[PDB]
Amino acid sequence: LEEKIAYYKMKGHTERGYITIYTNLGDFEVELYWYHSPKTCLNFYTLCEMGFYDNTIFHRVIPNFVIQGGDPTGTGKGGKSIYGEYFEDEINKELKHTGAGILSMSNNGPNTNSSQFFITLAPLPHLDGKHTIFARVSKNMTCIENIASVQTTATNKPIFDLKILRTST
Ligand SMILES: [Cl-]
Ligand SMILES: [Cl-]
Ligand SMILES: [Cl-]
Ligand SMILES: [Cl-]
Ligand SMILES: [Cl-]
Repeated sequence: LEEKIAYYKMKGHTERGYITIYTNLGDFEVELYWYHSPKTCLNFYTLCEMGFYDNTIFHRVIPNFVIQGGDPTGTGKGGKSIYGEYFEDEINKELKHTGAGILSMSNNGPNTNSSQFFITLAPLPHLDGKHTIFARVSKNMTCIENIASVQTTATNKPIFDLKILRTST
C-alpha cells in the first residue's frame, strides 16, 4: 500500500485522473495532481470511492477565501485518513495557491492531514507551504460560486446545509 502510493503517483493521471462531486447545488469535476501529491490524492480518491464524503457538508464558507469540507461530523473537528489518524504534508514548490478552484488540505499545523480540505475562492499566497495542494476544479466553477453565495452565520457556517451527495468516477 505504499506500493499503491508509488504506483498511482505515476499512473494516477491516466488511470484515475478525475472525480465528479455531486452537491445539492450542482456538480463539479476535480483533476487530481497524483504526481506531486500522491499520498494526499490516494487518500482523497479512496475516501471518495468508499462513500466517506457522501452526505457530508461544507461546514464553512468564507467568500474570497475558502469553502471548507470533508468532516463527516459536520463540526470542523472530525475526519480520518485511509492511513489511520493523520499523515504528512506534501508541499511542492510547483503548486501554489494562485487562484480560485484549488483543492488543498485543511489541517491543524504541520503533518495533521486527515480528510478535511478547502476549495479556494481567490489567490491565497499566505497558505503556500502550510497546506497540501492536491487538485483543482476542472469543470463547472459556477457550482463553487453558487456555494460561495449562500448566507452564513457569524462563525461562517452556511445557514442551510451545503453537501456532497456523492462522488463519481
Ligand atoms: Cl498527475
Ligand atoms: Cl467568493
Ligand atoms: Cl482568483
Ligand atoms: Cl481550519
Ligand atoms: Cl475560527
